[PDB]
Amino acid sequence: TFSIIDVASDRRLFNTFIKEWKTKERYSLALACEKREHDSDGLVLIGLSVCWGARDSYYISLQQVSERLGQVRSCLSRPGGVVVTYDIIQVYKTLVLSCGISLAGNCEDPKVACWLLDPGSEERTLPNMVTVYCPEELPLLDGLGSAHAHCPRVRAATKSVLVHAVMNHLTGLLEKDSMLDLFRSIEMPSQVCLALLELNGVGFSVEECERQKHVMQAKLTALESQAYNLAGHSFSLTSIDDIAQVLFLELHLPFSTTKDILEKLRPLHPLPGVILEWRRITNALTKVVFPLQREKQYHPTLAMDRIYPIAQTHTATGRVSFTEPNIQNVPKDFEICMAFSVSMRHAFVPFSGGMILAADYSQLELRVLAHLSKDQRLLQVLNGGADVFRCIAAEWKGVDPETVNDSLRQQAKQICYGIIYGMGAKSLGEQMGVEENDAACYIESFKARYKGINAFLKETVKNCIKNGYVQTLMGRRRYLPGISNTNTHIKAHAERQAVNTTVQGSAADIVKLATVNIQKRLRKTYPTAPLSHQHTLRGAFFVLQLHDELIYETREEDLIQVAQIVKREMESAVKLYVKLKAKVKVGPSWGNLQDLDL
DNA sequence: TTTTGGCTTTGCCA
Ligand SMILES: Nc1ncnc2c1ncn2[C@H]1CC[C@@H](COP(=O)(O)OP(=O)(O)OP(=O)(O)O)O1
Ligand SMILES: [Mg+2]
Repeated sequence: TFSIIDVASDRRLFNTFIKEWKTKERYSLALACEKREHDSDGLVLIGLSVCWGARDSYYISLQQVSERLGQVRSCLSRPGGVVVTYDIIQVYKTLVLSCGISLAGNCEDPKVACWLLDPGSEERTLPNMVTVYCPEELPLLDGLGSAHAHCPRVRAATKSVLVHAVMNHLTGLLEKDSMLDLFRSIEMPSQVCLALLELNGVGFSVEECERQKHVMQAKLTALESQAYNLAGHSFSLTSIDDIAQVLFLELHLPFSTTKDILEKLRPLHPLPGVILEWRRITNALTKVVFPLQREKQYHPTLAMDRIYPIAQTHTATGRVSFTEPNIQNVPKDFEICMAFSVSMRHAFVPFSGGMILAADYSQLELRVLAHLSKDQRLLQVLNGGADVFRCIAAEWKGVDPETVNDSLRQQAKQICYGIIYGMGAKSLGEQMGVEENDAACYIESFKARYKGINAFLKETVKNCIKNGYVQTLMGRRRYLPGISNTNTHIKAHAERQAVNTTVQGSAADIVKLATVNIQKRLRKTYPTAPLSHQHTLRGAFFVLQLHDELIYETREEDLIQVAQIVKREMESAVKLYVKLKAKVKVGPSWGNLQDLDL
């Protein structure tokens, strides 16, 4: 009983369609687009299709317009008024870039619901959903175009009807899992915030990147000249096999030539040191500067180059990642003798007259573990301002806690997180530099010093065995069917994944809730500012996320007002038995952030 | 096959 009604055919018909559209609590939306590239509301975007149920879809044609566009803008922007769209980020971005309509209100997406049902599953397309969840609409799939031809109006109407049908079985599957309130309050606003982040982009100064690239090229020239001096012949260094032959075959001994093995050989003859330096710098050149120099787009209104990341937001533990040129993977500051500090994060500058504001959670997963495990000792350590990764390193090495190097603190952090996430005695011995027996004794002392952590690990494994899944703080469930396998290795891996999911998913939920709260409070504080840089410079813009940090671009007169809001919201996102401490750093660029005491 | 998450196996960010 599939029917299409062209409401944009009569003035009275359009008026009445608007009248009973504004009164609907839930509706599904789809867009019709032609074959174009980056949009127009009369050339690329053909129109919209709206469905309320019963296989009846209403199609609005934006072709040959101001009156109908205004009515559609009034209906879509704060009409319940829940709008259900497939790929909410794509739909939001397309609407904003084509007709300047921002989806204000409650949004829903069957992709997010399907991910909530099983985070470890594969990202299924809309027809793949119809075959599984709602197979009664299988005949309607004939009409969602093909590989060659597709009618935008018919495809849009069919997509709207299918999406409405799917988010009527998905909303019932999510109610029995108690994830419905979580879906409508945390995940969907997080998707809207990620869409705003993608629209904003992050500034990127080519002038700084050019200087950095010149420095790395000069360093490669110097390193190749030095290495050829040690060998006397001109051999290629990018091929691992080239190092494998001749080099380290008779000169040295352990061919699995990686970073870890040659690090132990670094105190010896400095040939491995040169190779490690060359490999690090070459990897940086290949994977950071070159990919980032081609994906930049010149924003004319801001008169600057920006990078627009693409959020992935379909992960096992709820962590939010990006696509191919991942800005989150940019290496931090390192040193080159040449000394020169290669700050690759210094190339990400804000607009003309702003500062980068990054707020970071202090030991977020440690505090989540303290709250979950009710461990008194670690909880009382994380309420007095003493750095856990510094005191642990001081006790392990014997030095004073205030005289601990940053490199030593990172090692203590790695050791602590590994032992929490089930790192074996052999791995701890190989990493911390002691024998296996001493590493096992250290693990035993760690578990007998924090009585709550061991009990939490055991109880989490037992509950994963009992229920077959692990539930985070907000209620997100990850299914691990390998927790009852007869294979010891797979069972241990499932146990480690259970603990890691239980902690990391809770941390990610806290981060997402903090992001949503910050966006709401910023909108409340600055109601006359653009939502993003593609809408029309008061407030902040949320240009990046580092799975624990929230980087914002804000003006000179708004730095303090935005920092206070961000810190307060990060602290008050959730109430736990531990204190959520977040530190705010403001600077002229991402790589030049200085702590902002406040 | 014995910290894990993301991207690409090994190294960089979480
Ligand atoms: N090796 C590891 N294994 C497991 N989880 C890890 C990890 N390294 C980091 N994480 C997780 C845990 C936390 C999350 C943030 O990563 P940060 O390195 O920034 O740790 P943070 O506690 O914030 O250290 P601080 O900022 O006080 O120096 O990444
Ligand atoms: Mg942190």
